[PDB]
Amino acid sequence: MEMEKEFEQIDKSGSWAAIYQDIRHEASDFPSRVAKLPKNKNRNRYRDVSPFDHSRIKLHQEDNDYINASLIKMEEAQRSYILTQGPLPNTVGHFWEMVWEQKSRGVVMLNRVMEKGSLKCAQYWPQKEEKEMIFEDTNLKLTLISEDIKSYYTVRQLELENLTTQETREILHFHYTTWPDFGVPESPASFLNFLFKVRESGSLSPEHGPVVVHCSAGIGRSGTFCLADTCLLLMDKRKDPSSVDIKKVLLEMRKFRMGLIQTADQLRFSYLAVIEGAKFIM
Ligand SMILES: N#Cc1ccccc1O
Repeated sequence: MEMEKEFEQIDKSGSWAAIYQDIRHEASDFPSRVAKLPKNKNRNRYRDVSPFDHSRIKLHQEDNDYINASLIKMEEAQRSYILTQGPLPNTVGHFWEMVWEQKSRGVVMLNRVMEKGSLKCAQYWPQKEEKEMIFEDTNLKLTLISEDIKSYYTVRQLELENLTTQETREILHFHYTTWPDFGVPESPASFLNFLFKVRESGSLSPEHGPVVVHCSAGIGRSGTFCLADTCLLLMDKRKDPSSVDIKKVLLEMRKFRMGLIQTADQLRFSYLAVIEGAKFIM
């Protein structure tokens, strides 16, 4: 079925919490023993969101190598993502240790710091060129280089060094800042437009490590961007274009990290995105 015609029967037919619920239950439920250790209890932002043991990104340190993050491998498409939670006041050093270690080129941030009146993460990047940040624990220095503020998003170029060692990698931060507090945007053109910006950066490509992607829990909004991204990929590459099924793809991503796409408002939005992006894919 050509998604567009089933977007119709579904929206015509009044049923998303219908299909959302069908996705939920059929999803995978793996083990996450590392994340519940007592010793790791402050490192988690939420009680119900943790990384599965099998797909977790492991920090290369003698002490504690736990971070609440997960590696998402989409095989056919040939894309891997690092999904995660918004860093916490105390896990900011671990956040940047894992960008260093996995060799990523990009962080894609889909929320703001204070959303709905609360803090959804620590402000983990420098606000000024002149006042750099040092993560004494992980022995890393971070410095803002340049910074472009647009209407719908903000782009930043930063430098990550190993204090301990003298290596410098440049990092690009794509920040989505105009996602309303409640729901999902009324059009997907802005979202598609930011995605593409990220695709142009080198930030999602094979000669690099996987991009780190995050919101406040790392599941809802992050699941959306990724899902759109992987799907456009597949239509792009197949001999067979409406032979791309969002749901089966979503369920595959879901093999790696729990609860991606938190609401039915966001599934549906997912489908729009995708369809609208599949007119360029010309
Ligand atoms: N890409 C991709 C993908 C989606 C669903 C099932 C298997 C795959 O390799």
